[PDB]
Amino acid sequence: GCCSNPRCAWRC
Repeated sequence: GCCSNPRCAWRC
């Protein structure tokens, strides 16, 4: 996904 990467905390 993207929250699966710590650069995407804000939204997934």
